Amino acid sequence: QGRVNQLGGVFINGRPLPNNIRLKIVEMAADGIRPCVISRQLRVSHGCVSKILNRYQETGSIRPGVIGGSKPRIATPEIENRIEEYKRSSPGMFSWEIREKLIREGVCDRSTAPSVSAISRLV
DNA sequence: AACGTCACGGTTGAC
DNA sequence: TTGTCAACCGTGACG
Repeated sequence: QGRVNQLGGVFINGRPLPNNIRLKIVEMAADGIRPCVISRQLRVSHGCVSKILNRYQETGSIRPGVIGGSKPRIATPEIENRIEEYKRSSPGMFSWEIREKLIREGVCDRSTAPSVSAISRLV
């Protein structure tokens, strides 16, 4: 649902500014226009202008960050939780040792056991 | 008067 | 299939 900000600029709460506006903020910055002017001219909150400008400097892109989705779980299951729970053995507790404890405890099978390398990555 | 930073109420999508 | 949840969003306000 489209809404209006204090400066009279249209925006959708939760969603990124449309590309046409993002593109314009950057064009203006390249023209030597001060950020505060871009704010009043385009009617975008200055906090937003600042963000988009700082991001263009870091990433070199107009496009917004990646929204939504689940981080890839290569080392999937509650197993990950069990590996963190092994915070009592922690120091000295080798990567391969963890794999063995995961098997005799019941949480993991011999066929479905994570490689010690993967556990190193997770730990 | 300019602008860096962040809580807030919000939406999204990979698994 | 439907739902969970951590990633991001822009505004508005503070310093």
